[PDB]
This record gives sequence, C-alpha cells and structure tokens, in this order.
Amino acid sequence: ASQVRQNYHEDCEASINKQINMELYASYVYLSMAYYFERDDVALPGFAKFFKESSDEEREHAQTFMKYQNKRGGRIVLQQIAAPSMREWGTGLEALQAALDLEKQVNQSLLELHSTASGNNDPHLTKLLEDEYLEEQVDSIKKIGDMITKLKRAGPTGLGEYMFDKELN
Amino acid sequence: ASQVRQNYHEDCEASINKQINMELYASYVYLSMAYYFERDDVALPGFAKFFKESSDEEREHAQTFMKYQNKRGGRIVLQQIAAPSMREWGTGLEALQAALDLEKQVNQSLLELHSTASGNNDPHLTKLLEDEYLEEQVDSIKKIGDMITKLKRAGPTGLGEYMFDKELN
Amino acid sequence: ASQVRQNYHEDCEASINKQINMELYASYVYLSMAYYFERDDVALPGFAKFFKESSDEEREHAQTFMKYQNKRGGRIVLQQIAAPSMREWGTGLEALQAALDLEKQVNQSLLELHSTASGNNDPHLTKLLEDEYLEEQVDSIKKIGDMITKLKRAGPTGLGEYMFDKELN
Amino acid sequence: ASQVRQNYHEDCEASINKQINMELYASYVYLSMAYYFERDDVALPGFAKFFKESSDEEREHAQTFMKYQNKRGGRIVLQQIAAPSMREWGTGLEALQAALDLEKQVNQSLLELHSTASGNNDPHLTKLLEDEYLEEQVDSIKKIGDMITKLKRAGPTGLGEYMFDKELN
Amino acid sequence: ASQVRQNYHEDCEASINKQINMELYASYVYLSMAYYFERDDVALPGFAKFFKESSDEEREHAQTFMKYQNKRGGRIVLQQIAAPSMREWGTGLEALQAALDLEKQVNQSLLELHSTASGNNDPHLTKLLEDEYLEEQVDSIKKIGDMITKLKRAGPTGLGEYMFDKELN
Amino acid sequence: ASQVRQNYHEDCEASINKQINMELYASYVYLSMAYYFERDDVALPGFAKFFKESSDEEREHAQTFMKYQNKRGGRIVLQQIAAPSMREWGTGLEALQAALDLEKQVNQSLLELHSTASGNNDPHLTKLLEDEYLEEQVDSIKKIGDMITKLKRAGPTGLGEYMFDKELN
Ligand SMILES: [Hg+2]
Ligand SMILES: [Hg+2]
Ligand SMILES: [Hg+2]
Repeated sequence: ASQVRQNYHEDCEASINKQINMELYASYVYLSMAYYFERDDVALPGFAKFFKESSDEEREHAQTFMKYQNKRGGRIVLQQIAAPSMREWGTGLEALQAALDLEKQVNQSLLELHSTASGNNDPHLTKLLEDEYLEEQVDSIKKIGDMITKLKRAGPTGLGEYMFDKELN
Repeated sequence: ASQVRQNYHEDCEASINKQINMELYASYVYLSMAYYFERDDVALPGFAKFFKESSDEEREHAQTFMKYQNKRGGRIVLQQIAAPSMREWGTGLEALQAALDLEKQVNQSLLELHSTASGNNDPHLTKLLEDEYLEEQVDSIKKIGDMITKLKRAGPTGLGEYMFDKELN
Repeated sequence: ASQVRQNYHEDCEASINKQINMELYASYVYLSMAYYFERDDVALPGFAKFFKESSDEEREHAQTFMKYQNKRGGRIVLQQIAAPSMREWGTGLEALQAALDLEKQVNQSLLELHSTASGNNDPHLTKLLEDEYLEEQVDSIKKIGDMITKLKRAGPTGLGEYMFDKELN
Repeated sequence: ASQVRQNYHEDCEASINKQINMELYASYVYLSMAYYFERDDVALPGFAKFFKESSDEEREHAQTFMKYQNKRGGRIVLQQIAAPSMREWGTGLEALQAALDLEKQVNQSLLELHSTASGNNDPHLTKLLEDEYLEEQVDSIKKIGDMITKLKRAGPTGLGEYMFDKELN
Repeated sequence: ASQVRQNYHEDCEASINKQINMELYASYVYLSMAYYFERDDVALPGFAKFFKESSDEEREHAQTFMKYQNKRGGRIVLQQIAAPSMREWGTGLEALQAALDLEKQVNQSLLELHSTASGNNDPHLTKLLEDEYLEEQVDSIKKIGDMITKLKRAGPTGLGEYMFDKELN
Repeated sequence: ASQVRQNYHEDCEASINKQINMELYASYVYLSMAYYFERDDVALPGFAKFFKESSDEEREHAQTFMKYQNKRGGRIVLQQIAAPSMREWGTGLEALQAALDLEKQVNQSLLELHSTASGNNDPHLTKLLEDEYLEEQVDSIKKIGDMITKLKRAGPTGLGEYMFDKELN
C-alpha cells in the first residue's frame, strides 16, 4: 500500500481503471471518424477536425484519471483498447448521432462512479469527477444536440452537409 | 557526352525531354481551362484561379526537368506543344474530372521514368523524381478527389456549383 | 476503386494498416511507462517525461500513416490495441532496455514495409518511409542506446539513477 | 452571341487567336534560348536570365490578349505551339541577332493588327496595342539595338563576351 | 555486437571507412590547392577561397559518414591520409581540371556505394547518399563545368584569368 | 627564393613544413577521440566536444604555419597525415592522459623550432611562435592538468566520470 493513500477505498480505484479504458476506447472511435471524414470519397473536412479534437479531448480525460490514480495512492492497470465496432460512418449526421450516445454512455458511467465514490465517503473523488468531467460531458452532449438540430434543419443531405461542414470547419 | 556526364543513360535522357514536352502540354491544357472559366458566359473565378495555378505549377515541373537536363549533361530538345483536345470544358466537374485523369497520365509517365532510371542504376534521377514529382503528383491527385466528391455533395450545378466556387476562390 | 488510387498494392496496403497498429500499441506502452514513473514509489520525473514524449510522437507516426492511407486511396482498418506487456517496468534502466527492443521491433517492421514496397515497384511509399521513418527510428535507437550506456556509467542504481533522471528531465 | 459583345468584328477576334499563338511561340523560343545558355559548355548566366524574363514577358503578353478576348465577348482558340527551328543558338551575338528579328516580327504583326483595328473602326482595340504593346515593343527593340552594338564593341567572341555577360547579369 | 546495430551489413561499414578516408584525401587536396594560390608568385585570392571551402566541404562531408558510422553501430577506422601527388597546381584552369576529376571520383565511389547499399538492401543507407551527397556532388560538378567553360572564354592565361579570379572572389 | 624572401633560412623553413604535418596528425588524433567518445557504447558528449574543438584548434595551428610559409616566401610541401596509433582510447582519463603528452610533444617541437629560429637570427619567426603557439600551448597543458586532477578527485570511472563529463559539456 502506497505511502500517500487515505480514505481511498479500492472499489473506486478500480472504476477509475474502467473509466480510463472507456475514456481510452472513446478517443479511439473519434479518431476512426476524423480520418474516415478525411477520405477522398467523403471529403468532409469540418467533421474531420471536430472528431480529431474529440479524439484529443477524450485522450486527455483518460490521462487526467491516470494521474488522479497516481494522485490518491492507487495503481494504474491498463487493459486493452478494443476496436470501434465500425470502420465507415456514412453521413456526418450519423457520425453525430453515435457520438451523442457514446457521450451519454460516458456520462452514464461518470455519473455512476460518482455514486460509487459517494458510498465510500470520498468527497475528494466526487470533486474530481465534478470539475473535470461532469460539466465537460454535459456541455458536450448539449453541443451535439444543437449540431444535430442544425444539420437536419440544414437539410441533412447534399448541399446542407457541405454548407454545415464549412461552418464547422 | 559533355564534360559533366556521369551515369546518365540516353533512354533516361530522352524520357526527360518527353517529360519537358508533356508537362508543357499540361500547363497549356490548364491554361485553356483557366480562361474558359473566366469567359462571361461561364463566370467561375475560383475554378479559373485553380487551373491558372495548375498551369503555372505544371510549367515549373517542365522547367525543373529542363534544368535537370543541363545538370546531368544532357541536351534539351524542345518539342511542339500541342493545343488541348477541346476549347469548351463543359462544367467545372467535367474539368475537375478532366484534370484528374491528366494528372494521373503524368503520374504514369513519371513512374515509367522512375522505373527506367533505376534499371540503368541512376539513383540520382530517382532522387529527383521522388523529392519533386511523385510527391506533389499524389498530393494533387488526392486534392482533385476531394473536390469532385465535395462538389457532388454540393450539387454540381446550380446553387451548389456557385458556392463550391467561392470556397475554391 | 478509390478515384485517386494509382499504383497501390493491396498488400502494400495491409502493411500500412498493420504498422498503424504497431505505433499505437507503442504509444500505449510509452503511455504505461510515463505514468509508472509518476508513482510516489518510483517518482522519476525525467524518465516519465521522456516516455511521455515517446508516446505522443509514436501516436503521430500512426496518424501520418493514417493520412497516407487515405492519400493513395486505401481504407483504414483499425484494430484493438493490445495491453502493454507489463504494469511495472522495473528500474529506469529496465524501462529503456525494453523500449530499445520495441523501437527495433518497429524499425524491423519498417524495413519490411520498405522491402514490401520495393518489390511491388512503388517509390512513393519507400519515399514515405525513408523520409518519415527509417531515419528517425535508427535515431530513436541511438539515443536510448546512448542513454542506456550513460545510465550504466552513472551507476544504474541509487544516486546515479537519481542524478540521471535530473539530467534527462 | 455574347451578352457583352459590342463593336467587335470577327477579323479582330481571329487576328487575336493569331497574336496569342504568335506570342506563345516567341515565349517558347526565349525558353529554348534561356536554357541553352545554362549548358555547362555554353555557360552564360547573363544571357540566360535575359531570355527567361523575355520568355516570361512574351508569355504574359499572350495572356493579356486572351484576357482581352474574354472582355470583348470573343472566343479564345489555342493552337499548337511550334517548337523553334534551332536549339543550338550560337554566339550571344547570334542570339541577340535572332532576338531583335523575332521581336520585329512580333512588332510587324502588332502593327498590322492596329491597321486591322483601325479598319474595322475599333477605338477600343487601337488603344490596347498602343498603350500596352507598340509602346512595349519599340523599347524592347532599341535595347537589343544597344546590346548588340555594345557586344560588338566589347568583342563578340572571347573575353569581351564573358565581360558583357556579367554586366548583363 | 552493438546495442543499436540493425540491418547493417559489414561491407557497408567497410566501404564507409573507405569513403571517409577518401573524403579526407579530397579535403587535403583542396588545402594544397587553397594555399598554393596565395603564394606571392601565384597570387589568386579567388581560386584560394574556392578551394578552402571546398577543403572544408570535403572535410565536413567526411565527418558526416563517421557520424553515420556511430548511428548504425559500426566502427570508424581512420587510415593514413596520403599527401597529394602534386604541389604545383598550374593554371587556375589546370586546377579546375584536376578538381572536376577528383570530384568525379568522389562521385564514382559514392555511386558504387549506393549499389553496395542497394545490394545489401539498406534503405537507410541509400537515402543518405542520395539526400546528402549525390545531390551534392552533381551540383558540384556542373559548377566546375560552368567555371572551366567560363575561364576558357575569358582566357585561361593572362588578363582574362585575373578577371575570372575577381568575379570568383 | 621568390621575390619576398628576407632572412628565412631553409632549416627554419623545413621545420615549419614538419610543423604543418605534425599539427595535422594531431587534429586527426583529436578527430578520432571525438567520435570515439560519441560511440553508442561510450556515450561521453563532453569528452567528445572537447577533443572536437582540439582537432579544430590544432588544424588552425597547422594552417597558420601554412600561411607563414607563403608570407616569408617558402614553399609548402605537404606530407602524408598518419592515422592515430589507436582506435579505442579506453577511458576519458586515458585520453586526457593521452593528449597531455601529445600537447607536450608538440610544445617540444615548437621550442626546437624556436631555438632553431634565433640561432639563424629570424626574430620574426620567434615573434610568430611566441604570440601564437608557445602561448596557447601552455594554456592547454595547464588545462589538461586541471582536468586529470579533478576527474581523479571525482572518481575517474562510474558516477564520478558521468558528472565530470556534464561539466565538460
Ligand atoms: Hg470505493
Ligand atoms: Hg478588325
Ligand atoms: Hg552493403
């Protein structure tokens, strides 16, 4: 047992190790899209840069959990990073409809770790989730909301996606 | 052979002379398209500006090869530059679809030139082709691929063609 | 096929996909090290950074091939990222040594991709490697090699490790 | 016909698709001369630069008509561009002698065209050749008058030529 | 063997301990020429400077291999450096004539080495000679092609030589 | 005797020619050591950087003497530069102990050269040796004395050798 650990139950320590994989796995889906939107027969540069940023953002969430793991006394245990269930994503809107759910799923879990953190009387963990993750998830689920509403009003297909791209970019 | 020739085979020397001419046919195809898209009945300045720079880029290719001639000790022989097949290029897409194949044909003749160069072990030439021609000849093929796809998403004629041009501009 | 594709072997295309995954896992293994060295029971600030720098730039090697995959017209097949071989990477000497192996295992993989490409007669990817990989890998081998000797000189254990991590920081 | 066309007689239009190909040939003759002089065995940088900008001048003179073509509602026809009869151009003197003479032809047709212009009563056209060409050709010819006189005094073969080359450079 | 050594065939290593001594001799031949030309009775500052930087170029070319030696895990052997056969070098012309010819030998082995390189299938090595030497030697040779042509026109003995010396200076 | 010789005796003129050669043997000994300390198995950049500058300094000596040759009216005769006795210099101390004696031997040959110069009353040469050679040849002998003592205090191998190098750097 590390020299720096107190009021850190080991249950929470293990779900930090499951967020980091969920955080890791997500950033690996956002990267598949960005570069799918970089394909010649796709040629959506504005979704590409959006998801590459999503790729980078999610990768930082994971790292900021891994430093917290080292910041309470717990140990990092890095499982695999599986493959996104898909290669091709189709329209930019379909891309967005999936990112929304993954974000909810990630918000699902960030909300659950918080109540796991809460049964253990860990007000230092609840805080972490609470200025570094719980607001960035909900700004970001609201962000795709708007975006989807803008693209379907934009006319989800054809000239609407090409124009929506330019404003995204 | 003048005083400076070392490991420059005649077949590799003539194919360059060809490359000078066929890269000059292109500057001229791109020259036609540029002013066609600048006709009062056409009125596509972005399309026009693109093919202008192409013509320009493509003539620089040709002059680069000319400088490679005197460097290695060869004798430039300039050949008649042919007028383009056509005067009227239809739509911008039919000129984007036109140049892609023309950028591929050139891409083809450089690889032929590449594979003639190392069979007579002239790695200096295959240096020249790599860090100069085979590089930007793929960057521009990828480029015209993106544009054809986007323009098609945009609606290649009508309001769609008018927007894509103002982002090409 | 892709509208940009020209002279692009399917198996000179699977090797990209393959190499895409070797860098990622290396990125991931260099991620596992950077944070092992930020444990309160190893706390080696200088090895940690060094392996941070190693991770991110390994990820950029995966994204540059990703870019090249879409260029020649190929289609990105992403796979899982196997877990890192370890959790605990031992001594700072013991960390570098295994990163030496993996640099090599990547380098060796590169030299085959080159051998792959040279056989199908495609000088664009052999350019891509010689100009973006084959060099810098041999580089990353030498530094680690230099660092392993220096640390063996500095006395691999004790005050030498401590003073090495300071210079490297 | 054209939205814009007004007071544009078809023999003007036809004579311009003649001048353009005529300036494109002169522009292609100075490129021959421009590069012939960078051969290791010719090696006069001063005559080389003098013909490249010449080739570029002749070449931007051609575009000006092509553009004036689109202003007036006419239609550019681009013809084949004949390769020059010579490739071995001789003394810098003999090069200046063939220059002055190709200039005078480009003059002789541009005067001719003003006559054609004055006949089909175009005051728009008669200005264009005056304030853009006949001004520009007369000056061009008197400078080769000066140079060729200056090179015969300095000495057309030998050290005098080396010296005139530098002052040109 | 070495920590770093990978895909380094012993005939490459041996050929490099040959090129290094070969560049050190060329670097020692331009020093002879560099200083011979500052003798009171020779007294050509322009040819002197031209050979010193030559000697310095040849001399920093040698170190580059010695360094590439340490990168690849090879072992530099430094041999004796033979003093040049001549000390009295003659006309600036005769000096430029022996130059161009020592260059072509330094070329002829560096090509040879690329063949050796291509045979023992080193893509690391084939790049080094290309992007660092064969690029650098071809240019070096065409400039002495130019100079020697320029000095025969200006006159190899007498006032013409004094003049070519200054423009060189 | 050329037009500029006054009070330059042949014995004093040849000993300089020797000094040119033996100062060039040294630049080369220091050249070897520099890259040896830069080998992956050695990894001593400070030691390497020192011997580099030495090689450099020592060749400047030699070229200074070469300029003194033409000044006084002498004829440089360059002699074969011998390879160093050894390739592998053991430790840094065994190279610091190596160069000290080599800096002394040179120091010896200059004094011999000094005492040959004023016996034939050439005080200009004894000017040259004093304000140029006998000056910095003692500053550097004092320098290598300090370093051997300090490094020995430091513990000439192990953690002691690693520190001293980083202050040599
Ligand atoms: Hg817990
Ligand atoms: Hg007319
Ligand atoms: Hg080899």
